Amino acid sequence: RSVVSCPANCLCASNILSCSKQQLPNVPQSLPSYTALLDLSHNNLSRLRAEWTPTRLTNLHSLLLSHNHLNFISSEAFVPVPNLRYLDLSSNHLHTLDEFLFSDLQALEVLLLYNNHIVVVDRNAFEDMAQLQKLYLSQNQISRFPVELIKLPKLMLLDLSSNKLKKLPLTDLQKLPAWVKNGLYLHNNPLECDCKLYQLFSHWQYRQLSSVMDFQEDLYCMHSKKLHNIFSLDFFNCSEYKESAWEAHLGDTLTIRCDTKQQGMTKVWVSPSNEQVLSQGSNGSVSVRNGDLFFKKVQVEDGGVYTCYAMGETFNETLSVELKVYNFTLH
Amino acid sequence: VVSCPANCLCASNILSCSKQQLPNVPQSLPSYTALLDLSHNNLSRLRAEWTPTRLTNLHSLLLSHNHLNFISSEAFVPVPNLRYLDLSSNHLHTLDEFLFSDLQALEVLLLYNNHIVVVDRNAFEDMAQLQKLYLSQNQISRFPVELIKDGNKLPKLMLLDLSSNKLKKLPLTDLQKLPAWVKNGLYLHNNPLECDCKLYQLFSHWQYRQLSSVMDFQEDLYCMHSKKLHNIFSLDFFNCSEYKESAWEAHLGDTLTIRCDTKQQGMTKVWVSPSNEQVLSQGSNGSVSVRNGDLFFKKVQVEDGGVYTCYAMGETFNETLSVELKVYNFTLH
Ligand SMILES: *[C@@H]1O[C@H](CO)[C@@H](O[C@@H]2O[C@H](CO)[C@@H](O[C@@H]3O[C@H](CO)[C@@H](O)[C@H](O)[C@@H]3O)[C@H](O)[C@H]2NC(C)=O)[C@H](O)[C@H]1NC(C)=O
Ligand SMILES: *[C@@H]1O[C@H](CO)[C@@H](O[C@@H]2O[C@H](CO)[C@@H](O[C@@H]3O[C@H](CO)[C@@H](O)[C@H](O)[C@@H]3O)[C@H](O)[C@H]2NC(C)=O)[C@H](O)[C@H]1NC(C)=O
Repeated sequence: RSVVSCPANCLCASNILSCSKQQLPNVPQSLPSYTALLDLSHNNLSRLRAEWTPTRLTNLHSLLLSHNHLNFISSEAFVPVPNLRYLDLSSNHLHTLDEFLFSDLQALEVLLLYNNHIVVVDRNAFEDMAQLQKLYLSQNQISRFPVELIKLPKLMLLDLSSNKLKKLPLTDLQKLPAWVKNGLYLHNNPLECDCKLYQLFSHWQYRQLSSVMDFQEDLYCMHSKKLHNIFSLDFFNCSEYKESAWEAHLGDTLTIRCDTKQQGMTKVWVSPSNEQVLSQGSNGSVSVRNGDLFFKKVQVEDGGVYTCYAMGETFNETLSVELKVYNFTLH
Repeated sequence: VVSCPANCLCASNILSCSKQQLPNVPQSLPSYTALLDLSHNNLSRLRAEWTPTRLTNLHSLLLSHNHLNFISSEAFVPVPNLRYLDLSSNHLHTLDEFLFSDLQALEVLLLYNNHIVVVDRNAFEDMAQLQKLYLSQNQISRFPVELIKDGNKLPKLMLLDLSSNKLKKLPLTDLQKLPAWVKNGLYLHNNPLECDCKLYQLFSHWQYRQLSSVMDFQEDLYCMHSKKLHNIFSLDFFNCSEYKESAWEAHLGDTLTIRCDTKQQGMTKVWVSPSNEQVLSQGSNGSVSVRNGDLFFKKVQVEDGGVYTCYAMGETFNETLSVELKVYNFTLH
């Protein structure tokens, strides 16, 4: 009749436990160690306690806890689930993400935290999360941009839409790889209206980043109250947006990235002499490392426009960078 | 922050539209949608035009806990790049031919806890990427051997959950021939299987191999003969012979391939010879070569006899598999 290992209030489909919409105030007892996906959504959990599971769950890859009343998560809550890849904590009552809260989840690739009551995000909430690619933080009350996350090595989607962001670290945002910008969602926030902000988003629009293209109508700033679509604002003394032009001193060591929109594309660099920059030796001058331009000791004769021809499955990109070599220092 | 359809929460590329007792799918679904959650609603039909838009960015479609009793033969035309589809806990009664054939990138299909009585092999035709199919808690009485039998198999299917159905008979000779990586995810527990010794011998082997399909569910692997339930692993007590290993016998000059029959794909295989030397190579007179990850004898010699060991190395576990070769000093042709 019933599966012996199946906890109360669950439908057990081999390694899937469907325990949703069961009015549960606590996690079912005696969860089996073979569990791969635990769906506890639409319940009435308020605390994810230390020892919510006395056993393992070394096989657990997905934990779904959305639509509960979670307002507390133990500092020990993720010790039992080391191999977790996907965690849905959306639609809960979470308010503050303490230091080291998710730091045990070193295999996690997706974290959903949208539609909570989050007012504070600690600088160390996500420390050690090396595998994390997507972090959804929409529909909260976050007012401090989590600058530490972009100053998470694999993070390629950071959704901070529908929050209380006003001030942005624009210089940090400018230096971000285009593959991160592509998934950095800042729509539906009372951002400060500013020429530099227009310039940031206008660049992203030129590059056709999804973050802008998908949400153009929702990209707001706010000036003395009011709220305006950023692209509706014509700023005085505000230039179009600057082409990419590294400046170096004679003798510098320097790496220049091919700033593609998406990872894993095929990159070929062509020098200003119209020669292919080769990956080969450890001698000088210019070479390609990892897919970036590398100059061991920049010379006057280096410099000019280098072009990276990048090829993907769905699109290509042609990105130019001007190296300007200065024969003097101004300090 | 809309573009957001009426009864949905839109979090960039995620639409969460669950538990709103919707009788139809929200209108004007945005093309940027990556995951669409319409679970715990009142949908009864997934019609040809559930989405006029076309959701080429959709990878997950969650439709569990609805009242779905009908899916259009064109329902999956708009979601060509779908990887994960949950149709569990619905009222689905038949799996019509070619029903999922538009889902050529689908990796996981959940159909557990429905009213499915009969599985048509053609419902899953051309699903080249389908890795996991969950069909537990239905009323299935015939084992769909065509899903996994060499000839017309789904090539990447590595988990087939048929637990908690109405299975009485299995195609045991067909199941024995399967690679252990398929057997490892073939779940047959909590079915009224007829007790017989061939049944015991199959599961006895799987148990010795520590396949998850057995190790995780030993207590739910039961059989009926007669109207009383027995645990399959009690059949040794009833005088059934244990699992019989294991030849292998060759004649001089034979050409022979021996698989390292590991329970997970993608493991590194290292073969060692009866003389305790690594096999190696692919030249290859003649006389131990390793090809793909298989032991290969182009022309068996009497010196080639003995026990060969395959050490298989994976991320989470390792296996050691031994095969004994016996060589006759003559050839019958
Ligand atoms: C979801 O779980 C919570 C936590 O148990 C439930 O909240 C609790 O609801 C009960 C009413 O069912 C409240 O009981 C009352 O408590 C006060 C003292 O606090 C007492 O004076 C009353 O006589 C009464 O017994 C309880 O306060 C409340 N606890 C909390 C922390 O809010 C909730 O009902 C559960 N929801 C469902 C619908 O399953
Ligand atoms: C969403 O789907 C659920 C399906 O369960 C609907 O709930 C069901 O609603 C019907 C009424 O439409 C309820 O039936 C009633 O039963 C009583 C007593 O026998 C009878 O006097 C009424 O005339 C009617 O037949 C039924 O109890 C209820 N089922 C459950 C499980 O709660 C719900 O109506 C649907 N929502 C929408 C918005 O369509």
